[PDB]
Amino acid sequence: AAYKLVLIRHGESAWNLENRFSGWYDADLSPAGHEEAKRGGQALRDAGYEFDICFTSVQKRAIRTLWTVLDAIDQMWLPVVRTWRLNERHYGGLTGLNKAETAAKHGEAQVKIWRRSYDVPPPPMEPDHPFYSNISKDRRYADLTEDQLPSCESLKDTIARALPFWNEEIVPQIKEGKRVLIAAHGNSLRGIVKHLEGLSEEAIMELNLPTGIPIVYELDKNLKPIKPMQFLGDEET
Amino acid sequence: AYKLVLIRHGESAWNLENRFSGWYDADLSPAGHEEAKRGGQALRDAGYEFDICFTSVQKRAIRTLWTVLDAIDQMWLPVVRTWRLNERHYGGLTGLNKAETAAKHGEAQVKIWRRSYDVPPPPMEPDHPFYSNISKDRRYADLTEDQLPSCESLKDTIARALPFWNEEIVPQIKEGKRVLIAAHGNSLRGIVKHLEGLSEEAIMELNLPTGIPIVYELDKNLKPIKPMQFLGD
Ligand SMILES: Cc1ccc(S(=O)(=O)Nc2cc3c(c(O)c2O)C(=O)c2ccccc2C3=O)cc1
Ligand SMILES: [Cl-]
Repeated sequence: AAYKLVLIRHGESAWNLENRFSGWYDADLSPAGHEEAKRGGQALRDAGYEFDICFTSVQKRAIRTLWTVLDAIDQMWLPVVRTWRLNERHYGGLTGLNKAETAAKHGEAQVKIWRRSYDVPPPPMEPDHPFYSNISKDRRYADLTEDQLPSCESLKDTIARALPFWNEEIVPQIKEGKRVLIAAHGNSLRGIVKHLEGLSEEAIMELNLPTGIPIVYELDKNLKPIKPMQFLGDEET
Repeated sequence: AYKLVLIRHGESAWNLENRFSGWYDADLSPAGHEEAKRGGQALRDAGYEFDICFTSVQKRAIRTLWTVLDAIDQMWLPVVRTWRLNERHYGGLTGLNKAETAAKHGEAQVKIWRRSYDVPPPPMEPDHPFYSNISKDRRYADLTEDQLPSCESLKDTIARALPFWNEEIVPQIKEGKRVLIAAHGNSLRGIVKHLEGLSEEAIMELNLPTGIPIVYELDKNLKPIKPMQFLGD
């Protein structure tokens, strides 16, 4: 096809192991999640992939995934662009809580409701929240307006703030002929995939992208996929 | 009262920093990487914050930067890479050790090269083991014919580094952005010579330490207000 686009979702974080809600909390990769990034990188290397520009979030689990991939394909010299708009979904007041704490405080019914909803956000991260200053006062978000910096996000919100970056910064690069690599998170990449494929809310909520696996799109000049997304790796993976 | 930080990368693999590594894309050795970690460590201990980073397109410099951002927990910073901050291109000498260089060219000519600001080594010819590896590398594909060197005098190196300094780095500093530059001995020589107004002789005698944060305090004219300070224990 005219264009080729590659996505990669970061693997396991240190908080995944604690089964806590990370969201915008900047958890690093676990050793195993770092190895996942190494395997992805290796798959891209074995297939001879070349990029011209890379996009990632401002969260280190994604950024470190990118670094690991560039290292494996010997393209550390590529231009890299970071943006909060590709950050994981903001889980608001749930941030820092584990599974038990969440069901204990809110009940199974309510957590099931948050889980299955496209457009209901979790509770806001208020100023007395233990990670409030850690996230909302981090200088990396200093250029954000009041309306841009979320206290919490529905999946709809996450996608809504990811897609402007896609349209305004990545899309022109692709049409300029640049080969793009995006290293980001489950839900921001869900935003990109929902847009590319014209998926429904129902469909996108049932889509779980695998972690650490290069995801390959073949796009026409209008950035319409010409075939289903392909996963890159050995046969078992 | 601007604050500027420079860092020169440490040891590269296979003793290449003692073999005119130049534009060959040598990685850090484990030890050069540990030097970078110590630098990062010192910057963290002093509570340094940056807003933007500049580096070359050579992986030993880039990995040095990565190691530093990792240690100071600022992996989210914007990073700009440029060939103009590359190491000096040592032409046909690239990859050769001291003995091989003297064997091939004689002590007289090597002494003349060591001491010249403006005499380049011989060009890297098609029979050099790194010729296609470097000249056909995709990262330089947009460089014009005159821009991609076959060899460089120190003068050449500085001449192509300073335009990036003036056009890209200077406006950031004047905006108050706190800049970190992770690069190479001779490109950082270019910057230091411009800042301090050094003579050719002085800049040729200046050997910046590796893996150590080098700190500048600049006035409203980007003129240093005191000598460079080294950061560490
Ligand atoms: C931190 C954490 C706790 C519990 C789980 S789970 O075993 O129940 N699997 C799981 C859970 C959720 C979710 C999920 O996809 C899932 O696989 C959600 O998407 C979700 C969205 C909004 C609020 C809560 C959830 C949610 O709890 C996963 C992660
Ligand atoms: Cl980077």
